[PDB]
Amino acid sequence: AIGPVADLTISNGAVSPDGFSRQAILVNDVFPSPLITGNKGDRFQLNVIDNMTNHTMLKSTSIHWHGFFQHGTNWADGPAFVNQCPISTGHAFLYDFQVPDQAGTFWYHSHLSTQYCDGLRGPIVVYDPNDPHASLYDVDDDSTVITLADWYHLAAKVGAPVPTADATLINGLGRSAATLAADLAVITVTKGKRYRFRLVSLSCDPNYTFSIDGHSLTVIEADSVNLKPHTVDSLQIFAAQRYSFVLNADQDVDNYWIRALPNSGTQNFAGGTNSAILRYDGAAPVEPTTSQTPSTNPLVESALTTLKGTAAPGSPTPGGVDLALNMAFGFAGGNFTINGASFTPPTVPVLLQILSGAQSAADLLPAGSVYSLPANADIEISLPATAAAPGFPHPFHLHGHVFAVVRSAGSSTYNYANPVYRDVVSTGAPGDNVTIRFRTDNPGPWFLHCHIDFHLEAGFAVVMAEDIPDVAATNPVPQAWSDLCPTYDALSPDDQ
Ligand SMILES: *[C@@H]1O[C@H](CO)[C@@H](O[C@@H]2O[C@H](CO)[C@@H](O)[C@H](O)[C@H]2NC(C)=O)[C@H](O)[C@H]1NC(C)=O
Ligand SMILES: *[C@@H]1O[C@H](CO)[C@@H](O[C@@H]2O[C@H](CO)[C@@H](O)[C@H](O)[C@H]2NC(C)=O)[C@H](O)[C@H]1NC(C)=O
Ligand SMILES: [Cu+2]
Ligand SMILES: [Cu+2]
Ligand SMILES: [Cu+2]
Repeated sequence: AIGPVADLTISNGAVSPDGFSRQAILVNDVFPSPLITGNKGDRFQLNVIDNMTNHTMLKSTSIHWHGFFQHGTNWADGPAFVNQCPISTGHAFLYDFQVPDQAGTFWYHSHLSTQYCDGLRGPIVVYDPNDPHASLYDVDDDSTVITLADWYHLAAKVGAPVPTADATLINGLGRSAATLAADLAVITVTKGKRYRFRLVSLSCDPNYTFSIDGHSLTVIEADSVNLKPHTVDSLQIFAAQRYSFVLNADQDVDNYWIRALPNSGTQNFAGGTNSAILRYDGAAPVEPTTSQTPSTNPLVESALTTLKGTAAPGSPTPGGVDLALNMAFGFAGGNFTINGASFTPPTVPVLLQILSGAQSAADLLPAGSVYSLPANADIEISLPATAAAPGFPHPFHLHGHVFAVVRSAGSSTYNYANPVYRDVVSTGAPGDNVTIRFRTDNPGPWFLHCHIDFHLEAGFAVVMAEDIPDVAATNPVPQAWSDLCPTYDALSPDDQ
């Protein structure tokens, strides 16, 4: 409803999305953060004006535009100390990038520490005027964006270091155990109409098993990739994932429960917790009294495929790529590790490091956390789950790319012929060996890490330094970008 050219003023204030008041982060003075939209191929110019004054939730900030490849604008990608130094309070910074060849549902959020959990996170839709699925629905607008999110009554830096959510928010609203009368989100449909709902997890941690009483969901997009349509009666959505699904509002006029059950915290719907309302025009303005029927047709990610049936890059056999990497997870010192190394943010961001003359992964800080990738190649990366990295299933996100999921969680099989592609994947439960493949078509340092934010805070990340020799030439930085670091580094710690 704003964008692709817009100011995003970031500030602190009180919010009560579950009827409990707490300080948090506002964007353009509202919580939850407003929807940004654009069309396929647009240039987004988002001027992030940082007016935050609360050091507990961090005064500085950095925004990631989740899903966008940022080709040639890797400086705009957002992650703090990888792609930029944070914007300092009292200053503003323009993200100016383009979205050639991508359309679908995205989102943005702070990518500094666990700040996004404090409320800096909103959806983004990039519409396709020739969407290949346009004929499947009648309505696709601001009122068909559905966000899911976890909500804590204690700030990120105030509660336990891996806290339990007090409430699931759906479109920024929901109930906790002690605010059972708090207002529910209502999503309205007219009988006979077909809806493209764009579901996006802004979660900092839980995954949600999502369903809508008495309705089927035809899933047609996953993480901004067009799918063959695939009807399900429920879907599990991990932190940072998006699905578009067509809902045919063909049921009787009534209220139906929308259900979003987290894998942790409160795991029932007593008193309308974990819920929002799907209201048909004409139905009473009251809660649903509908009942969950067992899901007998849940989304299975190995059954999803791309609209085009695109093969995985490389050749259809394990290790059939230019470079194959294995990410061995562990945990010690109260830090997550990958291949023995815990990510600590470097003081010089990784992008600046390459621009300043780093030539190799070995040069790049932090040591042991950065992988050099060859240019113009196929890569395979295995992310095998283990009990040594507690809080599994961990959802891993690759910045700057879409990837083929050759092997999904809960499956034993490898599909190279027509696997789903997406950009956030569950790495599943011990015994799984989630395996992804992508092409190195995008020079620059790209974060690969766990989208449980409390985990990335605890080191659960690596940097893919893609095509180092071409990073500087492919990503010319604007002067405002070059100015972020000296300004940041001048801050006293209490102002960070
Ligand atoms: C800055 O943000 C923090 C975190 O939101 C606020 O922390 C609160 O602190 C009070 C009193 O110490 C506690 O009773 C609350 O439980 C905290 N809230 C949260 C969400 O954890 C702090 O109040 C904020 N500062 C200002 C000046 O508003
Ligand atoms: C998960 O998959 C990866 C990728 O196939 C496995 O690592 C390979 O293991 C084979 C057989 O031992 C070796 O030849 C290679 O050295 C490994 N490839 C790479 C890129 O390291 C990994 O061992 C699997 N893990 C589990 C637990 O099944
Ligand atoms: Cu993200
Ligand atoms: Cu994790
Ligand atoms: Cu990230």
